[PDB]
Amino acid sequence: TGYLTIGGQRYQAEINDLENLGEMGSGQVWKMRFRKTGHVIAVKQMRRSGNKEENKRILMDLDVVLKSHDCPYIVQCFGTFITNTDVFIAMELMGTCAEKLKKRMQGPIPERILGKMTVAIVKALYYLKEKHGVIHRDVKPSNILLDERGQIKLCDFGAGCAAYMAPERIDPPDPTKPDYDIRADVWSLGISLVELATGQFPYKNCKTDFEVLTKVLQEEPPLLPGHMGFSGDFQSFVKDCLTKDHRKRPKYNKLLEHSFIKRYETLEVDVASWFKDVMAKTES
Ligand SMILES: *CCC(=O)N1CC[C@H](Nc2nccc(Oc3cc(C(=O)Nc4ccc(CN5CCN(CC)CC5)c(C(F)(F)F)c4)ccc3C)n2)C1
Repeated sequence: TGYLTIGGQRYQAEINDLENLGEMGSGQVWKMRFRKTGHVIAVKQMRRSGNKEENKRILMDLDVVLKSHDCPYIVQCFGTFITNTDVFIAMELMGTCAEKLKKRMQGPIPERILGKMTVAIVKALYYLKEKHGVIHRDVKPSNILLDERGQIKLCDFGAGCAAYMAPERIDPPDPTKPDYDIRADVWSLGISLVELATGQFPYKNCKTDFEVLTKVLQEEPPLLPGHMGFSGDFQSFVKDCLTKDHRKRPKYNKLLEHSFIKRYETLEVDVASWFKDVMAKTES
């Protein structure tokens, strides 16, 4: 009926072996308890479509995550249940995402955390490209998961305004070869880092979608501000990510040589204590 693979063991399981502990999203996501082991997991319910080429597209995506167990920086999938109407996708529970951390913080996430985040997300994206030939296409804070153990992982969860699309994805310069590649995700990462480092959307004061898309195309990229004490290597990293000319934008292997990443690979940062200190903080 469905198989859950948890901790090297494959359990036969039915949809009723899952006890519902409530919703986590707002497609629908539930916190559930697998009755056989007691594990508390995250489960996404999606409607299946009548288009069997679209069902194939989404199962191909999940196939990738199912085979991404050897990447420490990609959220773990335990398996799926398929009915006529629905696909249930079961994952390790991560406590929250960087989008919800920002709203709880009401302000910036510190650089030492974003440094660790950056190492994890770049390595996850690189892994997806190198091992599975796959581009994420939707890098943004709501797809960056954090937990109590200090892990940071890439997922796909499903005035001022959000916009994460690279210029070449908004408006391809070559109509003959219109496909954006991995550098579009590099840009999205840059935008995500600026948003999380500042606590504010980088593109500000926008009336319409057409205005916002227009801003990305003609404005200078919004870099980290220079008055907030950000390290030179962090500013350089973000600026390299937010190169408008995609032909000049670094690929992942180049980003993995950047000083910012090298520094945060080996620096001890207690993300777990910070995360907990954040969740337990009683000053408003
Ligand atoms: C902001 C989020 C939030 O509020 N919360 C609250 C708590 C919740 N925790 C949690 N923990 C684990 C999982 C989860 O949500 C889910 C996520 C997935 C999931 O990540 N699915 C996938 C699917 C596909 C991919 C890879 N694709 C490659 C192709 N491209 C397009 C071409 C798309 C991506 C991935 C990836 F990237 F590899 F990781 C992930 C599934 C189910 C659930 C429940 N929430 C977070």
